[PDB]
Amino acid sequence: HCEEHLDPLSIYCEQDRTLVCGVCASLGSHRGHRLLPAAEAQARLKTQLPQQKMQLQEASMRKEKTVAVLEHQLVEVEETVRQFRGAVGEQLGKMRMFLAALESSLDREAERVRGDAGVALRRELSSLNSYLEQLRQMEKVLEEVADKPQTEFLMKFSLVTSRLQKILSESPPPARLDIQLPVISDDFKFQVWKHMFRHLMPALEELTFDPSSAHPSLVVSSSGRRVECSDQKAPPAGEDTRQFDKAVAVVAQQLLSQGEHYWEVEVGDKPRWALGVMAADASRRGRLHAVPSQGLWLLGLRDGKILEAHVEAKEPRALRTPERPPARIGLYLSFADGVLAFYDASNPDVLTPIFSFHERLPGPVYPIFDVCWHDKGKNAQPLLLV
Amino acid sequence: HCEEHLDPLSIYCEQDRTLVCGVCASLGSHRGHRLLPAAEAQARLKTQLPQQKMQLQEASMRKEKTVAVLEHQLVEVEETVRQFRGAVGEQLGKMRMFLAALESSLDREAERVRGDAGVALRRELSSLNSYLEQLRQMEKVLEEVADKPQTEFLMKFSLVTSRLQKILSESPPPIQLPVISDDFKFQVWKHMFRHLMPALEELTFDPSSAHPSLVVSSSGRRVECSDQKAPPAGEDTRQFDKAVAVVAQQLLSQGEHYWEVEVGDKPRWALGVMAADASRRGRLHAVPSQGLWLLGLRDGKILEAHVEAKEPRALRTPERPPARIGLYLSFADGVLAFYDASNPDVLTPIFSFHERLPGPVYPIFDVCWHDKGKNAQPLLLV
Ligand SMILES: [Zn+2]
Ligand SMILES: [Zn+2]
Ligand SMILES: [Zn+2]
Ligand SMILES: [Zn+2]
Ligand SMILES: [Zn+2]
Repeated sequence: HCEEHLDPLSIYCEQDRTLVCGVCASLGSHRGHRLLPAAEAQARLKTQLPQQKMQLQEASMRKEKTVAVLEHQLVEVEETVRQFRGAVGEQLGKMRMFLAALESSLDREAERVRGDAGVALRRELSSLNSYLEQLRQMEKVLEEVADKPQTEFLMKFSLVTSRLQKILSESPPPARLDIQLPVISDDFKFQVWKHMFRHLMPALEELTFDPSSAHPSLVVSSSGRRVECSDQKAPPAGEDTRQFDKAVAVVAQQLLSQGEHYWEVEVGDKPRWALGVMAADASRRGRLHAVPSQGLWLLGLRDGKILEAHVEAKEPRALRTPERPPARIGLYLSFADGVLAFYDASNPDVLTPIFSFHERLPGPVYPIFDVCWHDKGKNAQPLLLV
Repeated sequence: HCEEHLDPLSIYCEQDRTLVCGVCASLGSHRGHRLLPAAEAQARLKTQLPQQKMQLQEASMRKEKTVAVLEHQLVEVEETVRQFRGAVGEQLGKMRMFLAALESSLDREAERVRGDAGVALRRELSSLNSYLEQLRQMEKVLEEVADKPQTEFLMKFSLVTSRLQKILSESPPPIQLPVISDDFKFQVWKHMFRHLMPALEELTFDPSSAHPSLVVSSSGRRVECSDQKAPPAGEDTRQFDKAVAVVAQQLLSQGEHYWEVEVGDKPRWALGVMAADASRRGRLHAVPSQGLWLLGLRDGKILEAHVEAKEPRALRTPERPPARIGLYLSFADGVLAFYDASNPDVLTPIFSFHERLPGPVYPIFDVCWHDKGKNAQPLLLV
């Protein structure tokens, strides 16, 4: 039963793992190998069965886990696609709503203009028709008087002449048309675009000044929305980390952590001030270095006209100063993009860029406002939360 | 017939303008006034009738003409309101069309990404399912072999082991959707500014007016200065002779227009508008008082506006030299604006004239000197 020697298979070669006969084991294929008979070789081979079963179970577990992960990824892909579609739809419907609102406002303005113009034209028509009726009556009276007897003519002619002179001196005023219809020019699209930039911003963040953190020389009135520096020399402050001691400034009660936020601060005619954000974990006392490495993103105006951005450098970076110092500053903060942008909000229709931070913000931060020293009275202008 | 003296009325008082009798004129009401007879007074009073009639006719004519004009305006009020509504609708429908197109494009991109990701993940799932099917078949083969006769066991165990080792050693080796952030609105806005412009005005260079040293190819949309010596030009006032430049065949007169010129890697060039009545030959002074509104780039990086002054006004030079310049011209507001059209997504402002332009003007392009060959880059109308 050797298939080559007609001898029954009775010897198992360990290193070849094949049944052979006695001739093959004595001389030939497996004469110098490690050879055993059935029993012990079979035992040694079945000893390896638990290892194979454990490896197979491990491989099956790994493959099933990978399949489950891929199915979870397919589900998350579907959810992500739906979320992206909905988010794009909402963000574009914002601008669509703005454009529809502008069109509606212009349409109601046109309705009012039509009504007023019609009323005014009807008034002028009534006035001129009454005046022309008076003219017609006077002309017919004159024509009838001109064909009267001598005495009646010479008695009524002067009365008729006086009446005619009176009605000719009582001419109706001109009463200019005044067609108050807003005419559109070619720049209408650009103006709408520049206003749409303002409508793109989020709602005005309702902030209130925190007196428990403000400098002792500052005072907060107008329901916590008007902070101003006092002209009194203040004693040194306490050992509180969250209260300013040398730099006269104040942070808001609200801490921003996530999303986008926008807020406007009115400085008016204040010659020296600063606005921005401060890290919540950074100490607020002592001499402060307005650098992002110390948790301070600030834009300042000094000497009444010099506008500086407090970027990470030895000295603040000078910026292109406008004709007049901006009277209202808008601040936009985006955590998802880590951007703090300062805009000139003096024009209610258009916001113009001042400076923007593009550095990765750790967060969360506090809105901080540095109302500087009153400087013997010429810096008593307050800071107002719009 | 005095009604007070029974004497007929025959004396007219000039300062009282009333007929009286002789008694009234001799003693009483009108004894010291200026008095005339009755018939002469009637003649003198009827002399004044034509003046009164003419004044009445003039006043009536004036008032009736004003009434007719006001009636026409009353009729036309509705037309004026309709015109304003339609103009506003068109100006806003521009942005509405842009937003609809952008939303459709984003939706198609998202659908394509979703389809590709689903196909790839299903392919990987099918591959792993086939691998697990192979594992199951091998496991069942092993379980069936483990209960075989002793000879069959000793002759198939090692083949099964080798196959299992092979299939275990040959295991298979194994987010790209753009999510929108808060700056998505601002990016859409900055892209919308470009679509706010009207259609690209199809202009073609005029060879009959260009300098003889220039050559116009690509169906009249690519003008370039050749490095070959050209013959002198003719004595035509509308053809450039010293300043190597070219104007377009089309003259803009009314409305708003926008056109883009590709300069590419050209170091020195100029673009703008020229008055149709200003002479084009000889040394030219690029000043608005002479019908020339030009923006130039020299030395590869210096950007200058040719405003009315002794020297051109230097402008903030960008990081890189602009590769495409867009020109917008509006007659209703008299504005010529130059924008950097290098980025197809966003246009950045360069300079804009806000002076009232008389018009009409020609789009003029100054492709500067060849400069011994290093200025042979062409100018292409996009
Ligand atoms: Zn044998
Ligand atoms: Zn052997
Ligand atoms: Zn608005
Ligand atoms: Zn009398
Ligand atoms: Zn008298």
